[PDB]
Amino acid sequence: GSNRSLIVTTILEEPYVLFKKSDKPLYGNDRFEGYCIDLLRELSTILGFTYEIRLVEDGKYGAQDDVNGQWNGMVRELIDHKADLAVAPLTITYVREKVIDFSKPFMTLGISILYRKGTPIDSADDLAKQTKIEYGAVEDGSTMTFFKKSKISTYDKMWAFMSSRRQSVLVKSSEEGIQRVLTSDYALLMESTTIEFVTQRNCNLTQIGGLIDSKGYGVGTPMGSPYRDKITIAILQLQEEGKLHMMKEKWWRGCPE
Ligand SMILES: C[C@H](C[C@H](N)C(=O)[O-])C(=O)O
Repeated sequence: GSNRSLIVTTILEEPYVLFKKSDKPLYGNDRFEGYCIDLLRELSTILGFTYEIRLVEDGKYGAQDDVNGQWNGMVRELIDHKADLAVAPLTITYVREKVIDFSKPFMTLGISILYRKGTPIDSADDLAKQTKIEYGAVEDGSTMTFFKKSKISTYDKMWAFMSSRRQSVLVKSSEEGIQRVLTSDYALLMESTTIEFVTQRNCNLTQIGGLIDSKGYGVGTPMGSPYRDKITIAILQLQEEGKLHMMKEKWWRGCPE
């Protein structure tokens, strides 16, 4: 028979992946749009594959359980060969590299702070030393894991805060985190890429301070997948010819800065 379609896991996160609005019902792959959907399209034509997009069943990016070491999210879907690729804003980190493979990065970012304007707050240190303004991150994503494992004094203190208040400050999605910033005294620890999108849509919101780390998003594959190196080559081509730059400008398109 013919070559089977690759199963591609991904996750809803604007402007990387969203449900396309339309007047008539959309089915299958047609339901989705965004930067990572355009990226997937390019990879499919460059490499020559067909695909089926499936949103990660548990709704998570992926983190490790303390007791049994098991992963969840898109990372686990790859480990168990439930997906061939993860094409998503999936952060490349060493602990993830121990269990899945990544392409070279298609976008760079660092953690920063999303908050409201008109406060004196200027850095993570300003949050860490107090408990009136709450703060948190998306549960079972790389930002949460960054704080959970960091030995940096400020970040360790911030994790102590988040851990004891997990149910109230760790959030199910970035969208929910943004809602917390709009509806309570709350600052979200969010990746800088995503903050740039959010603050250009909502002129009430701003980034606080700079980037506290530096890393990239990559396409994930199960360990040993032959697709990983081929996808790296494709990403480099897309980068060199200006396509990734154009794609970012398209999806990131107020507000004064
Ligand atoms: C939402 C985001 C997910 C993050 N890009 C990851 O790959 O786990 C975060 O943790 O801030």
